[PDB]
Amino acid sequence: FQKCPICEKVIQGAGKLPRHIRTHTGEKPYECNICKVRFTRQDKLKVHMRKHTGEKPYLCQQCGAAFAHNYDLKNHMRVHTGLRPYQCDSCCKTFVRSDHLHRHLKKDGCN
DNA sequence: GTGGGGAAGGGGCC
DNA sequence: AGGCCCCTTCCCCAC
Ligand SMILES: [Zn+2]
Ligand SMILES: [Zn+2]
Ligand SMILES: [Zn+2]
Ligand SMILES: [Zn+2]
Repeated sequence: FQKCPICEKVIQGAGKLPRHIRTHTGEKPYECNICKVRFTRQDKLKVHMRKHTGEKPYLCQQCGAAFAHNYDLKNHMRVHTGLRPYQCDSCCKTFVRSDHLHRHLKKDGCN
């Protein structure tokens, strides 16, 4: 629980305070050594490394399929079970992704 | 108008 | 203080 000196908002996490400040300046200290592409966060560079190496460690437990990223694994999991998990309370329309439900909720015409 | 890919942040655990 | 992973919303796209 720390307060950002710039936008005066509470940021939780001891080490996350420098990272949030990095979003107010646009600096990208981390740079890939192969494609020379600069990133704002280190973990994003780690994902970019997964692209170059070709590693797909996200292995489905039910069927054994391997995927590059986590969201690709999530998209495969809904095929195994729960194709359309979300729903609108008022209109009872099924949705696949949370943002898609918020898309209907952004209109908010049912409420 | 619907699905999805990727981006951009915030947080939890170690 | 930071790596590594998860989650979310949002832009923008082919269909
Ligand atoms: Zn700030
Ligand atoms: Zn690269
Ligand atoms: Zn599977
Ligand atoms: Zn609705």
